[PDB]
Amino acid sequence: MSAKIYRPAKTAMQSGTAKTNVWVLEFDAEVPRKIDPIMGYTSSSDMKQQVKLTFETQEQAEAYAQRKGIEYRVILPKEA
Repeated sequence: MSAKIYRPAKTAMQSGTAKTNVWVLEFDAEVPRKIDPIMGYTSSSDMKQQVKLTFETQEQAEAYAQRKGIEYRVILPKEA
């Protein structure tokens, strides 16, 4: 799974809490073999999903990925 650490021009403010360009961490979030008991056999369940976290530094976003085993690619900010 690949985790991307970046500072975009327009940042994930997350409920409008973030002030400056916060580092967003988007990753291949593994949703494994997990069918719904109501739906039974449901092919309508995509392999993985790309969810995201917000950290004040790159070092905190990569530290997550490393601790989880998620290999990561760093994308430098729009000001690097």
